[PDB]
Amino acid sequence: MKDILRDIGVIARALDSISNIEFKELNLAKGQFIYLVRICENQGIIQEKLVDILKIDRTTASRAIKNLEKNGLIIKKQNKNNKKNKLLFPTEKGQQLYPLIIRENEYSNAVALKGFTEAEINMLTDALKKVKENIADDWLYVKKGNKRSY
Amino acid sequence: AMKDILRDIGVIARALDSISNIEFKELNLAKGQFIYLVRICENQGIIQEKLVDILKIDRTTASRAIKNLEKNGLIIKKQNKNNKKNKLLFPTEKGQQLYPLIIRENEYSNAVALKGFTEAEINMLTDALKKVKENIADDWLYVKKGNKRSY
Repeated sequence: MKDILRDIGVIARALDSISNIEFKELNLAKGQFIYLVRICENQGIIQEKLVDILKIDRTTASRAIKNLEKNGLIIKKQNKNNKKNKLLFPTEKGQQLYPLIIRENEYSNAVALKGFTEAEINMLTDALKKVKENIADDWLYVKKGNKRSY
Repeated sequence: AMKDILRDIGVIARALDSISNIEFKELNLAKGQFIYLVRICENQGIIQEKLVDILKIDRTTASRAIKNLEKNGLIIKKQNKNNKKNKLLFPTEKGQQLYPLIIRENEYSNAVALKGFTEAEINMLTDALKKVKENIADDWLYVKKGNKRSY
């Protein structure tokens, strides 16, 4: 069976490398830009929900979040319903930088799709949505500590 | 504004790495290290600079992973008669014996990723992703050298 997993991994790493270089002077490198984007779009989100959105590990997310906090791009607010799980908000500075991250992503997205007809783009997006769903279930299964048969 | 494929690619990639890290946790192949051992097994004697270009990762990250694989006896650095400053990367015997497990686990997740797809639907996707990889590869190179994109 044909493999997509290696190409997906390379594309994703290449995109993050490029973003990290382009945000290097703005305290948004080392992959931090991904967190700020989701936090701007989901103001007040708790960290465990963010982690589930991103499908990343807790320790990696924690490192990135505290660094964004240190650099004044996000702030943690009191959660009256659960003291342990603080609410994540962007700061004013974080919101002012958000459109730059989106623009940079849009530019890379246009580069990635160079030479595609509109017809090719639409099946690629729906197929990726399908791929995402197939693996999300196994991600959740395995994250809960259950073991796969492989 | 055309439709975005980048967010989904990123989430798919992170989800796959997370599953792999969990399934290799007891074998010193987590923290993304499995990615390196695979390419070193498949390209014996490769230098780190070339491995970085295959993976499209940064030097610091790759350096850390390779050092940890060397610490855990999965790869070994050999002297390079052509440039002593860049050592040759080989798998150890142990690294080689674990290689097929990484492939099997990756193959399984690939099969899951492609579930529910018609055969025809799989062929279109493979070619499209190759096209995307090539497009992005050029920009990565351009930017890694210090050149500035116009965005």
